[PDB]
Amino acid sequence: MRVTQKLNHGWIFAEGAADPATPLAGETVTLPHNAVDLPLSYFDETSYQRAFTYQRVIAWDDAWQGRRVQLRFDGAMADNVVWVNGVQVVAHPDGYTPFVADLTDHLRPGDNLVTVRIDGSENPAIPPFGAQIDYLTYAGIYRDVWLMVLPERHLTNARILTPDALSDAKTVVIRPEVTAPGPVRARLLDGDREIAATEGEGELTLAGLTGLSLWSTDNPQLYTVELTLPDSGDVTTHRFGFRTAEWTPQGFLLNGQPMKLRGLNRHQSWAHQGYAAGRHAQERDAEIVRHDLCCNMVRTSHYPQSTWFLDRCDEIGLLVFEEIPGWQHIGDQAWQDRSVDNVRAMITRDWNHPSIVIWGVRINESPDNHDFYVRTNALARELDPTRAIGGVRCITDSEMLEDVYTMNDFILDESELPLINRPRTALRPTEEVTGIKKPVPYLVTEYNGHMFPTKAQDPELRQMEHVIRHLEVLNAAHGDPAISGCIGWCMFDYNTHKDFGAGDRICHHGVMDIWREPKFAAHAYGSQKPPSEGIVMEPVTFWARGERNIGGVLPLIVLTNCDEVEFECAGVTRRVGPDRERFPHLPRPPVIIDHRHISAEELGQWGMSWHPGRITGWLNGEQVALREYVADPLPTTLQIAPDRDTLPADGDIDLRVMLRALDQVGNRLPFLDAGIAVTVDGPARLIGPDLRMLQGGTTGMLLRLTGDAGTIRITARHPQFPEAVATVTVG
Amino acid sequence: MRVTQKLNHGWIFAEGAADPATPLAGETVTLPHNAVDLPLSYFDETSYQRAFTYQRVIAWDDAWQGRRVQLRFDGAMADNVVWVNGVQVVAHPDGYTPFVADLTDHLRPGDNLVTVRIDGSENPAIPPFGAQIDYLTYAGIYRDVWLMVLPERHLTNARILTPDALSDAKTVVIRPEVTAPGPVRARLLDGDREIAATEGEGELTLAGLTGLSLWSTDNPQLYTVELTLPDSGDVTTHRFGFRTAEWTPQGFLLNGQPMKLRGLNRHQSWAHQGYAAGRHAQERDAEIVRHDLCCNMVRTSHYPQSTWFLDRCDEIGLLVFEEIPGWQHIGDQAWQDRSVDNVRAMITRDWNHPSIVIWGVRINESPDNHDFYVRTNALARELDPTRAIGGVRCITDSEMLEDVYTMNDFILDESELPLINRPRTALRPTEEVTGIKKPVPYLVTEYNGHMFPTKAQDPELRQMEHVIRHLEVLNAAHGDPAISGCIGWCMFDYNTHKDFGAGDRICHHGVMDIWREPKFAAHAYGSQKPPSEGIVMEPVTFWARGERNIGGVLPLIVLTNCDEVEFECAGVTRRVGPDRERFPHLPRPPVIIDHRHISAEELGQWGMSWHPGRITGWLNGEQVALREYVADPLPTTLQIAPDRDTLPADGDIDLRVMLRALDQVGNRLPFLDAGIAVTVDGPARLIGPDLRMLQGGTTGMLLRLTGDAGTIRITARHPQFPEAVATVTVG
Ligand SMILES: OC[C@H]1O[C@@H](O)[C@H](O)[C@@H](O)[C@H]1O
Ligand SMILES: OC[C@H]1O[C@@H](O)[C@H](O)[C@@H](O)[C@H]1O
Ligand SMILES: OC[C@H]1O[C@H](O)[C@H](O)[C@@H](O)[C@@H]1O
Ligand SMILES: [Cl-]
Ligand SMILES: [Cl-]
Ligand SMILES: [Cl-]
Ligand SMILES: [Cl-]
Repeated sequence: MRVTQKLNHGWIFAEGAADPATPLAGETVTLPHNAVDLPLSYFDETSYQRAFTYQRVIAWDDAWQGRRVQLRFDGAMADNVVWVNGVQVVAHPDGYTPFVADLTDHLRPGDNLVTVRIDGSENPAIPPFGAQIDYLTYAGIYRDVWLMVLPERHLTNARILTPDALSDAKTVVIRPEVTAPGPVRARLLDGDREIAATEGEGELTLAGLTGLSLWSTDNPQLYTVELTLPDSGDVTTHRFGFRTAEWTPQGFLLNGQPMKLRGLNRHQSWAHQGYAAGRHAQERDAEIVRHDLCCNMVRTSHYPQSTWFLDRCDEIGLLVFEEIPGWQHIGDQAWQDRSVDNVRAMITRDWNHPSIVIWGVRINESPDNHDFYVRTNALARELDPTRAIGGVRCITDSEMLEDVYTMNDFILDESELPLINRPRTALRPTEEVTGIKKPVPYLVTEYNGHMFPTKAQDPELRQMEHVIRHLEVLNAAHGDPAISGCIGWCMFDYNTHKDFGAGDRICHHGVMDIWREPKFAAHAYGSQKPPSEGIVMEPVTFWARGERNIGGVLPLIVLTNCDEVEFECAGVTRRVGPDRERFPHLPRPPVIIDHRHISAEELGQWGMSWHPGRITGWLNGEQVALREYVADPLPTTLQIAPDRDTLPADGDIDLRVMLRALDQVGNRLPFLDAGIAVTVDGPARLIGPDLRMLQGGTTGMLLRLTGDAGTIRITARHPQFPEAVATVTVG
Repeated sequence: MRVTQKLNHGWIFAEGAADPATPLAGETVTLPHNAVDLPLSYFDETSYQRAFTYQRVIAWDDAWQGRRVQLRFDGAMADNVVWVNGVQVVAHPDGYTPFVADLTDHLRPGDNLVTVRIDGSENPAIPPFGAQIDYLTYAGIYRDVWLMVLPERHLTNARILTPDALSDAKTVVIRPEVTAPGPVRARLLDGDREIAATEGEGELTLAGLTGLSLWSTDNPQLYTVELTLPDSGDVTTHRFGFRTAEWTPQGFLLNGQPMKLRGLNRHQSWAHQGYAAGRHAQERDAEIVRHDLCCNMVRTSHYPQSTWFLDRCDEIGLLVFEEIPGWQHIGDQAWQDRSVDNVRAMITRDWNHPSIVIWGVRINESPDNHDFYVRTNALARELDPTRAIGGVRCITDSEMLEDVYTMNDFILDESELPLINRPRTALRPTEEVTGIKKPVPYLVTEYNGHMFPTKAQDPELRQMEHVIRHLEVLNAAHGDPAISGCIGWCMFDYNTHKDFGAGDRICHHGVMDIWREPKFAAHAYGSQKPPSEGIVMEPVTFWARGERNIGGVLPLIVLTNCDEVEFECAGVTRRVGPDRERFPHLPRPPVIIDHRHISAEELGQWGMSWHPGRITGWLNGEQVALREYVADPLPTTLQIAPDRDTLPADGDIDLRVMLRALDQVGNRLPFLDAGIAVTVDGPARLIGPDLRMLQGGTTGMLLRLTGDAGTIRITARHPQFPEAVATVTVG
């Protein structure tokens, strides 16, 4: 057979450009690596825009004679090139798509010298460069690498296909790809239970499929296709799922039934480390998206992302939008050629993930460009008749070659501007935008963001308007049948170029911060889930008397699953239901507590003094939830929150750990400006500042495991707080 | 020749209450002192509500026989008592006023023990306690102590009258207060020179003095009176000035010439050390109003303050408004009694400061009290006819027993409450607020604060509004002649109780931070000075792109005293002046730059990249103020600016030292969350911790000098910043 085999241990990293054949000397690392570890805010950002060599050593194996030996690189940013005992074996410019390097014909006995060039700089013949970008690219080898040892005659990709997916007698078709002719053979699998099999050169088929269940956002049922080549014993497997995803102007319909998309954009970027984050860490994002913020769709801003991520979206029933790399700029016809190669490299790679339902074949917010775009549109339409074609824009009146008019609607809010008559309007009617009163399939890919930046620690009062603005929009969409869904700007706070942000190198556009800890808006999104799916009730305050203008906590937003919510404090008491008279169209509108339900006279015409409080949620009058606010919060618990207490002896893993400063009854302390000093022992490295600074009463950190067994042990100290510790076992 | 040694040293401090006879082991400490030293935020505030003790090692002298020995306690909080070798010479409850302890009798050869039981409990019987308060009282003998060996015949007090401040030849009337009837000699003098003398039975007059100066805000001329007793040889100095404060429905009058009053409110709360800070520091605060904020007035909120401050304001041309300790609450007979007693203690102490021009005899913002106030009112006026009187309120139609109707117009912004017609108003028409058909002296004493809170870290848009509102008030006040000027709430943010603030024990109301470092809205008071003193030009922005909703920094505020202002960026260039249309009545309306000066498309030039700017300021064609912002702020200089290079070798002095995280071209990094690891060697302790947090890009500390001489090496470091070292010499 074959032996696909990770090989991320034992790489030599060196700042610069070294003679490729002489044993390189430099620092020793395990992949994924990120060449230039950054601060959190206020940094150079070009620091990384330079040369870097990595190297690896591989001894001949008596076991490999006349078998191929290839390095699959899952990815590396950017302008890449590969050597083998000093001979160049692949140049691959794009820093998002993978590439193979064949070693065979330059391996000699004993150890051999594989060498790798990275130039991490904004090389305008490589997309997405040659102008500004509101996101950072970093550099290094930031994805996996795999030592494959393949037979001569062997198997390089397959497309699995689903004609009449909603037949009770389902159907499966496979197009293998190979290096010579010869019988190809294959096996449908559900767990270890063999469902079917066929045999043949060309398109293998299986039909009349009694007994299988459909992939969905509820039910992510996956199935597997083993492929063998009889005449060399090569074998491979591909997962896929049975599902339909139509974009008819009347709406979007999965598997027949219609479905309004809620959703958020996601970068693959972390603090300090950039894109050097592996299977686990990635697997998280997706999980948080689907569950925490309960979206039925993600979009990959503004490139292809990790296979690991896309795997995960498959496994948890989360829809996807996947876009070629770009950010509003087009270069010359050379670059257009380059750009049209990514389309190929992108779709070919991910034409089997059932999660992906649409493709992005426009550069982000670019002008029209008939002659180019014609190409990309043509190109996927052939590479994949199955998934619908789409692109992104922010002008109205565009040259829709694409199947679905996928716009960014930043109308909220321009009442604000001094020249504007348009009364504050959340989204536009579809034909203002589309330039055709002919109905067409229509989605909104981003909104808000730079329109209303909102920092972790921004005033109680601001973070209200912030949340409300996410509601106003979600409520716009769900109302209009014309609009298939929405997708807000954005999932978390990212590092950017100097050109954007608060000039701190941060766009503060998340609903969670950069650690994936949620700011108040997270429970607009997270709160549209059903109670069956989990029970949600956050009030949107810190229960501070004179934190707001004037003071008190009214009006009060409670974000929730529940019929009703109880205000209880100072002797005063009210039940209140969700505010349809302001948010008809939301699945789970939130509760507003108002003059309507209370006056300042009931609390008692500002009878000075501040009293603790108590909120409860209700579900067919069964007291489901309860959140308490002390009137005088003192530091009590210095929380230490690893996502997991247990992990395997795995080097790849990046462990996210959160930290909170909590008052008596549990709530976070939102304004303690301070730094938590921390230690970490046993088989992780911390990544970043040993001193960690709170924002919103909170921060987090990742711990790049060393791959060896042990217990990891973690202090966190601050002279207001009893001395905190936590541990997890490794192996 | 009296001996008046000054003995804040050699003291002993402990928690709880010993028998006042015997030895007491507690640490060798110095005064001013705070009993239990607090965090900057989120702490107990009941921490200091226990008994403590101060005992002293005092020696007899052969030098002292037939000569009264007396410790003078200049101020201490609270419920304070004295014992000499276990016998009790004085009770005083009230922790803002001075009180005397006569040991004389209770003395023996060798070493006599002196004790002080003090307790920081909010005793309901004791003004200022009862119920709630928006400030902390702390504990500690936070002020001075003096030892005084007196002749048995002696001068306890005197009062300096000044009829005809204005006449070309000037009287000085003197009314010494002496233990025994008998002769008293009075030499007026100019710091060095004589001017006249007089001996006297009874009342001492110095009529006819030609060629002396009026004391005014413009120029502070002081003169000292010197009192001898020939009988006992007792000697004391009293200092005063030659002024006239007329208050009239027409307006406030100083030496006849009219004056729109303009000022802010003030606490002795320091961060960490509470009330306990030394002369030098007390002075610096009087200094930072008058000189930086060009403020002609200050309100000692809410109690009497250090004579070290009150001296300072006589010295530097800063009028004063002082009042009895208190906060809305009114006690039983006992406590009201304690108050008229507190009026008495206050006037008697400060009847000779020219700076002071008005007495707050009403408990701050109480509801009216016929029986109780007619008392304080009537009382004060019998103690002091020379000056006028008001008492602070927030309620209308009020029993005006006072000379001046002192009002807290927080009208702005009340319409933000939904149950409100009234369209936005900065100040109420006097007519309505008094409910007195006749016009009467009106002064606005507080405004803003809790109406619009603003952390120093808070975002541009909020900051511009802070500023806006501050300006809006000042304008109105200058605009209406029935209003005799006004006073902003407040100078700096002050530590506080659980019923008030952001939950963190701060009320974020200062136009400066708690370290007397300016927020943007400090330059609204700063830019009212005539250029001919100094030149101020301060834009309001951080010059980051995505910081404000949408982006850019238009419209822009520049706060100035200049004919013109020239804005420059990416080849757009414009002269702009005072927006006088928006603030007709102001002295230095500021420059605003908006759509009327730079159009929509004219921004089109800029493309998508972000650009350096330069704001130049002008004065009669000459170019005065330049201000450079760049677009890619990096960590450049971590600044350490002490108040002073060179100093006295002096135990009392508390040196303020500021810190600043700075970019290339001068500017601060407003959203740079990081602690600065500090260290101090040289002859002084550091008040607060090693690690100080950059709030708003800045952060402050205070070093208490030891009394030793020499070289204070202070060090800041942080890893994004070049390590920095600053010195200050001591002698
Ligand atoms: O709201 C800010 C956003 O604007 C979008 O149009 C762009 O694609 C994003 O990366 C980000 O710049
Ligand atoms: O509500 C709290 C604040 O506002 C004023 O009404 C009061 O006089 C101030 O002392 C301050 O404490
Ligand atoms: O025990 C805590 C709670 O008890 C009481 O029910 C009070 O009404 C509530 O405000 C308080 O927080
Ligand atoms: Cl079959
Ligand atoms: Cl129409
Ligand atoms: Cl009486
Ligand atoms: Cl005087």
